[PDB]
Amino acid sequence: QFPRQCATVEALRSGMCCPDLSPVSGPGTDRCGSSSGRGRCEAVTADSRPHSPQYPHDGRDDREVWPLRFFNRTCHCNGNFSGHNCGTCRPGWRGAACDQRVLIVRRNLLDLSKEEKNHFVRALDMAKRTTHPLFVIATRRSEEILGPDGNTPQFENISIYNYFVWTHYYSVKKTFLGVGQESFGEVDFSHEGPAFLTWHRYHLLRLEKDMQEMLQEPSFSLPYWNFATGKNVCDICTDDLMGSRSNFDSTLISPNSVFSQWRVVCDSLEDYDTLGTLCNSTEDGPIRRNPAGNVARPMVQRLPEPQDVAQCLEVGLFDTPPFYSNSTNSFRNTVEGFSDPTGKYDPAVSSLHNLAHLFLNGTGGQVHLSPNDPIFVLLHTFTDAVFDEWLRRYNADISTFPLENAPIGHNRQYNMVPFWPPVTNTEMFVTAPDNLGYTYEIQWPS
Ligand SMILES: *[C@@H]1O[C@H](CO)[C@@H](O[C@@H]2O[C@H](CO)[C@@H](O[C@H]3O[C@H](CO[C@H]4O[C@H](CO)[C@@H](O)[C@H](O)[C@@H]4O)[C@@H](O)[C@H](O[C@H]4O[C@H](CO)[C@@H](O)[C@H](O)[C@@H]4O)[C@@H]3O)[C@H](O)[C@H]2NC(C)=O)[C@H](O)[C@H]1NC(C)=O
Ligand SMILES: *[C@@H]1O[C@H](CO[C@@H]2O[C@@H](C)[C@@H](O)[C@@H](O)[C@@H]2O)[C@@H](O[C@@H]2O[C@H](CO)[C@@H](O)[C@H](O)[C@H]2NC(C)=O)[C@H](O)[C@H]1NC(C)=O
Ligand SMILES: *[C@@H]1O[C@H](CO)[C@@H](O[C@@H]2O[C@H](CO)[C@@H](O)[C@H](O)[C@H]2NC(C)=O)[C@H](O)[C@H]1NC(C)=O
Ligand SMILES: *[C@@H]1O[C@H](CO)[C@@H](O[C@@H]2O[C@H](CO)[C@@H](O)[C@H](O)[C@H]2NC(C)=O)[C@H](O)[C@H]1NC(C)=O
Ligand SMILES: *[C@@H]1O[C@H](CO)[C@@H](O)[C@H](O)[C@H]1NC(C)=O
Ligand SMILES: O=c1cc(CO)occ1O
Ligand SMILES: [Zn+2]
Repeated sequence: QFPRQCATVEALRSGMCCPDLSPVSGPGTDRCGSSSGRGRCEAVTADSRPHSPQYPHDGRDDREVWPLRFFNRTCHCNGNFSGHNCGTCRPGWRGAACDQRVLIVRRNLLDLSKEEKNHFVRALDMAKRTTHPLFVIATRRSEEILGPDGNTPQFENISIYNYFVWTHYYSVKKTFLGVGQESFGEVDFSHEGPAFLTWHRYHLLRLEKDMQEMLQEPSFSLPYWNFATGKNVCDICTDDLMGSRSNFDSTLISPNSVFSQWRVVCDSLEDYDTLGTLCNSTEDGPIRRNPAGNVARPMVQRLPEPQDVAQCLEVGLFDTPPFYSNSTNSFRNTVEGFSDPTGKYDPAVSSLHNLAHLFLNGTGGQVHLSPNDPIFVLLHTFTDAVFDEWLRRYNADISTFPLENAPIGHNRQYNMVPFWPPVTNTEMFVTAPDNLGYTYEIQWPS
């Protein structure tokens, strides 16, 4: 979403988000660290290429041509500075000059020490309770964003973790068209298309970046969850990590885990999609989780088996036409889990990433809420581990990532919605260690 600095009446009608870094000649003096050699407020490049015929409503919703319905110039940082005001570094660099390289390691959560496990859990929990220093979320569309008075912007403060949740909600939210008009849903800016892996890779990056600063711990790393063991049960649903089932309500988490205290954001879509609002920062319900508890749907009562991961890494084309959730022989679609581990599609298969989400039979299984269950974070580091391995074996062959006629949101150089500063899918399409400053301690089947 947007820097608080740009969440103003001033900045919203400038069409400009170029906040100051260190201004010692007053406001306006250091927009993008430009006094130093660091960045320069210039106009945003958006992808303009056409999307799939699937999306009818070009011109009705703020996510299109991101971020151009909000901002027309952003900071473009020079070299390896990064950030909204070019104040930090691009992934894989630190130091005052962004000249010292770094490489953190994401390990399996069950290999972590006793204290490491506790500190991760306590870190997630602190991220849930701590107000994001930088981003605030819009609670209304841009049409209503400056308030009734046309002068009180309708943005709320949001916690670090809940921001993570919000950005996911806002990329899947239905397009609202008008009251009484039933909103449009064949629309997904982060799933069922090639951007699924890059959207969720940046998603993790930003949360990791955020938790790193929160903790004052530059080398904190998001551990992963190996869910491709095929077990009957959730081997990370224990009070020492993520919480086991509550003995008083088998659909809630143990009162002996902090996550039993967590309360969700964005669990009122019938409000959002009938009045044209957005998920705001107010929490309500607790997390629901019921691993393997889906009596009605036996094909989602067991996690994927180790060779499934082995096979979906045999699919050598990243994606295939129509670049949608019914793509065949498409690596993205089969890891995302609409194809079976071989590559073949069937309206009935739910494997890998998808089945992991469905297996929890609860909050983590529901698209608009699923980051509320922090298992999400580990589910996806692992999915990002499969992705990062695929790019190692196929030397990052981006040729099959389409540049046009993907579902909207999914063209190769679309800015991933609603990440800020704008970042195109292709900048996440790289081998993470040499480029994004992280790697996975992991060993693959065969
Ligand atoms: C992966 O998923 C895709 C979508 O989920 C699948 O694509 C879908 O295929 C079907 C049929 O092949 C398409 O359905 C309609 O297609 C035509 C064209 O409609 C378009 O033009 C119309 C006028 O020009 C407009 O009114 C629409 O806005 C639309 O853009 C329709 O005429 C068909 O109507 C026929 O079918 C109904 C019943 O289905 C009959 O009762 C009617 O009388 C009529 O004869 C279909 O409604 C669908 O459009 C298409 N997907 C998209 C995104 O448009 C895709 O096939 C799948 N991949 C596979 C299966 O491999
Ligand atoms: C660059 O942006 C400015 C700001 O316009 C705002 O940008 C978006 C957030 C969008 O929601 C607009 O409605 C905002 O007002 C553009 O300048 C305005 O252009 C409109 C016509 O489109 C005009 O009525 C206003 O008077 C203009 N106001 C100012 C201060 O210039 C500008 O045209 C954009 N340049 C582009 C898109 O190339
Ligand atoms: C934040 O979001 C919640 C959920 O939509 C809003 O609360 C609901 O408001 C509608 C009408 O405003 C009521 O009918 C519901 O009963 C409310 N539900 C809950 C759980 O609160 C709330 O209005 C939003 N906040 C702001 C400032 O708009
Ligand atoms: C979790 O699984 C249960 C079933 O185990 C789901 O509840 C069932 O939903 C189906 C389809 O909506 C109904 O036909 C059944 O009658 C329901 N059965 C029971 C026992 O509730 C529930 O919707 C699932 N929830 C999630 C988030 O996956
Ligand atoms: C958010 O909280 C800050 C304190 O960090 C407060 O100063 C500010 O008024 C709030 N801003 C918004 C946009 O809600
Ligand atoms: O991506 C997701 C997929 C499913 C089920 O397919 O639930 C929640 C999600 O976030
Ligand atoms: Zn998702």
